[PDB]
Amino acid sequence: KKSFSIVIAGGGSTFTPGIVLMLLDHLEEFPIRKLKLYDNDKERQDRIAGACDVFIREKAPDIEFAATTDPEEAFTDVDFVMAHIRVGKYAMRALDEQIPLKYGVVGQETCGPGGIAYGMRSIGGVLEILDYMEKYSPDAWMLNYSNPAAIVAEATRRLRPNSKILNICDMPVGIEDRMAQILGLSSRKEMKVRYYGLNHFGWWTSIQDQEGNDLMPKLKEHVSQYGYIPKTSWNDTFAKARDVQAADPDTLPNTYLQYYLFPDDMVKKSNPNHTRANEVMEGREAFIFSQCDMITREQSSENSEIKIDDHASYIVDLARAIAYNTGERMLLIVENNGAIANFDPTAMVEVPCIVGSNGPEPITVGTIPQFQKGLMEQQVSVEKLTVEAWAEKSFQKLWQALILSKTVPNARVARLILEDLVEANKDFWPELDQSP
Ligand SMILES: NC(=O)c1ccc[n+]([C@@H]2O[C@H](COP(=O)([O-])OP(=O)(O)OC[C@H]3O[C@@H](n4cnc5c(N)ncnc54)[C@H](O)[C@@H]3O)[C@@H](O)[C@H]2O)c1
Ligand SMILES: O=P(O)(O)OC[C@H]1O[C@@H](O)[C@H](O)[C@@H](O)[C@@H]1O
Ligand SMILES: [Mn+2]
Repeated sequence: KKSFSIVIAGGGSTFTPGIVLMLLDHLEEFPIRKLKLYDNDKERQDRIAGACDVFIREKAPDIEFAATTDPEEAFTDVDFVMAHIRVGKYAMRALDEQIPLKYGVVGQETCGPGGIAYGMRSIGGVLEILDYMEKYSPDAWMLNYSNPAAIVAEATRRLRPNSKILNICDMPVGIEDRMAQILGLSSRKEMKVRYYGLNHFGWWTSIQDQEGNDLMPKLKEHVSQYGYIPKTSWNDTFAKARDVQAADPDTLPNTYLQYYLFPDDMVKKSNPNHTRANEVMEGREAFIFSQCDMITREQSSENSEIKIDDHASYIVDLARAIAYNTGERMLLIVENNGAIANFDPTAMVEVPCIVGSNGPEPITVGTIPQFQKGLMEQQVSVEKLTVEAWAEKSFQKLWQALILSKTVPNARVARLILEDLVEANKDFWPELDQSP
């Protein structure tokens, strides 16, 4: 029409019902002919697929829908792969959080030792799906929000350098939404921003409206008193941005920087017996990964309780920009190679890009200050050592990765944490030499 064929890898997730829903709302600006679900376990996806099946029939029945665990069925004749796989699922996420916490160290999905562990699990999963895409639809793009994006992006850069995969993250979008609310704008798309960093590790340097008016002084005065909370708890993520932002008053921070600049505050935010993976399993998981069972039985929308995930509109914005060559400016994770002049050219950086049908065209950042440089060189080193550990099957390189982390207080605690993660992750990591 032109209409696009899409496969969601990680169909038995609890995000997918929310995004099929969002994909249906965005059908005018991004039309679909085929939507397939891919997962390795049939019975999780089937039960998700039954509710998606109902949605598709209500709003756009002429879309071909199928759920499958067979790679060839899934990845043949698609234009885009939307990947949100979680190797090890929430059970491993729980351990990623809890193991470090036992030692007084930040326990978090993508930051600190929990992030490194998840990274080690994820690399293999993402490479698997990417190879299926290249084997069955060589010209499709993979839009990967499968975390932790910084480590996975470094893996693909090294191990699959020519592949059409874009690693992406919704945090900046979420923060920009709150910025737009603070400024009285109808939408974040009314702002034109400059930004640099690593994934979950960056700064806005310039924010203006379409006319070129500077919005930054207004945002800074607000954020320096309230964080990213619109006018209407010191350690809540968005409130806490106020403390992070004072480290560098000329910019505005990614909220994830709290885990690095105030690690010991964050250690005590999580219940060590009942972490965020447990708050997600009660809140969502069994909530929707079996209100889908009702929607399948009924075979209707109920005035349904599963909300439209309007936060995942950014994945559709990206697919659109590639499909119709819109040239929209978006923050993506790409190989630096000069975008940040005075930073490792081989690093994956999160920077504004003009997105078109050939992929992103990164915009130059120029020279960055010493504060951000130092922080980013340390952190990228953690991510690069983690990928080296994975590719070389090296225990030593992984230990070095933990030693380097700003969240880890010393090399002995680094080793203790590593020995515990090795044990917890035996089914999901490659076997490491020297000497687990
Ligand atoms: N980068 C971002 O901005 C961002 C934002 C939100 C969520 N996420 C990521 O989205 C993913 C999904 O999150 P969720 O909360 O819905 O988790 P989830 O466990 O509900 O979804 C994961 C699904 O992936 C499937 N899966 C796991 N390993 C697989 C494999 N090897 N092959 C095929 N399928 C596999 C699992 O069966 C599960 O159904 C996670 O990686 C999460 O970190 C990323
Ligand atoms: O704890 P959750 O509800 O799973 O949130 C975790 C998610 O937060 C988002 O804002 C980040 O951009 C994702 O990278 C992350 O995976
Ligand atoms: Mn993210």
